Amino acid sequence: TDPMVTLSSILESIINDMRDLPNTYPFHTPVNAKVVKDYYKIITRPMDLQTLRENVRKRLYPSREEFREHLELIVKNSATYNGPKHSLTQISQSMLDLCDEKLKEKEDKLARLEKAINPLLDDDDQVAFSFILDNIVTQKMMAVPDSWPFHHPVNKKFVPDYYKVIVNPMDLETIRKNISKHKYQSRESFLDDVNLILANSVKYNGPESQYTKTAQEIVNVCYQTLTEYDEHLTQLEKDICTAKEAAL
Ligand SMILES: C[C@@H]1COCCN1c1cc(C2(S(N)(=O)=O)CC2)nc(-c2ccnc3[nH]ccc23)n1
Repeated sequence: TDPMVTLSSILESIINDMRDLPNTYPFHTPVNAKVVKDYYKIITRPMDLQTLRENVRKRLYPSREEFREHLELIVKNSATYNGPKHSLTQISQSMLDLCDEKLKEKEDKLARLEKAINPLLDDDDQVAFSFILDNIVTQKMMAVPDSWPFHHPVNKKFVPDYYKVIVNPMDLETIRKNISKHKYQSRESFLDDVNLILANSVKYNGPESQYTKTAQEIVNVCYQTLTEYDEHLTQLEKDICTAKEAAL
């Protein structure tokens, strides 16, 4: 019994339960951008329950976390466009709350399916590797003075032209999310994402900007810390590759 199918049935059931909450209809289908004419000038990642359900049916979500991240976009988008206390945002939050209740009820089953879909989520070398990477991000990289521009995705509401310049955005929160999902099996992919932050700062702010000097320091402290842990990380990467091959 394909665990991806079972998982998808649980996620669809959660969508059914949130669709049934009061006043949720404005979130059942995509915003009509020909009626809400400025919507895409403000919102970068539109999401709604129908798109979410179709993605569940396409087997696009191998775990709770990718599903929840897309569901959370509904709330974040409403908070940005409608307002943090707007009634619509409260309604969307009520759906995220119901999702979290249901995920809590089924966490052991969901964990088992997730491990069967991707055995690396249960591999102690992958877990230790991701733990080290997360600590580099939170304890070294986010500690660079005035690194705040790079901690979270740019909000197009506050920097309206940002995404006309930066089409491949990256930030430390997204990296932490990638780490939490165990996206990185070695330092190469992690450094691809770290360096994208710096490349985007060069492109948007300029090579001589103070923003770019800060981003350069973020990248440099990443290299310095990876070098300090090189030998353990090398052991973890070798054993992760071996686990990955055995999962075949
Ligand atoms: C564009 C600059 C330089 O490159 C990197 C991004 N960085 C940012 C990033 C962010 C956010 S966010 N969630 O606010 O969008 C924190 C994640 N905000 C601003 C901002 C917002 C309003 N007024 C501003 N004046 C000067 C800057 C500024 N700038």
